[PDB]
Amino acid sequence: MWVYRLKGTLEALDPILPGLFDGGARGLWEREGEVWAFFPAPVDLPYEGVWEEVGDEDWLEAWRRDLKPALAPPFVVLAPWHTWEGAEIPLVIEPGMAGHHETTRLALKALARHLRPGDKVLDLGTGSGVLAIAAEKLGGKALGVDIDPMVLPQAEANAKRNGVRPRFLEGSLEAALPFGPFDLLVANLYAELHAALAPRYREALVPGGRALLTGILKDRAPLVREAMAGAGFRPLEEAAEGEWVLLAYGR
Ligand SMILES: Nc1ncnc2c1ncn2[C@@H]1O[C@H](CSCC[C@H](N)C(=O)O)[C@@H](O)[C@H]1O
Repeated sequence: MWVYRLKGTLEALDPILPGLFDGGARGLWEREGEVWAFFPAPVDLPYEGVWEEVGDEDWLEAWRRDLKPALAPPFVVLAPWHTWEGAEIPLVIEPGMAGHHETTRLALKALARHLRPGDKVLDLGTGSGVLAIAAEKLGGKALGVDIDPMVLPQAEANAKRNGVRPRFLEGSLEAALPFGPFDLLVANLYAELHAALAPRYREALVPGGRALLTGILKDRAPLVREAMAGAGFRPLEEAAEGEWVLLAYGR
């Protein structure tokens, strides 16, 4: 698809608009002093505007513009360019490819409840590092691990913008134990993997430590309940949003 970028406002260009539709324009977007006309392909136009084919970049970039703050009491997730006039705790997460998922939200909310200032936290499957950052904002000391190294520079970049500095490390539970035990572990994964890690979870946490598990589809919540009960944990709390569930356990 091609874009015909013109300078001016819609109100301003309103005259020559009719001619763009004739020329077969199927879309028009006023974007910061410029009017963008969309065509399947370039045509001949006396408007002396510039042509350019639309790419993924442009989409994401456009997606980036429609992005709105996300509430997750006591936090608000924001784009480095967002402005918030509230009393909620700000989290700035560059929309990069590595915080609007229902599970992240349940995680944040649960973290605020189970995290105490001075707690050592393990963000298992840190991704953007958002939860990691959140824990520091609550006064905790955190470690973020992920088997995917691709995400680690972004996470650290994110921490930076949030004026906080968690420890980030490529790996999984095992990569983490040397920095434990921890007071709390927060894991946004999936029901079956939790079920398999249940036993290693209790070894990562000091007695009384907390385990916050999310990324759980409602229809698979039973697997975690059983895995955790058997791993010796005790249920503490349950939260859901859509088809997603978060389960809180105490060791
Ligand atoms: N076994 C494993 N150990 C560590 N990270 C894992 C893992 N399996 C998947 N992941 C990582 O899990 C992350 C899940 S999504 C990241 C979500 C973020 N912590 C939040 O709360 O929203 C991904 O970044 C993925 O790379």
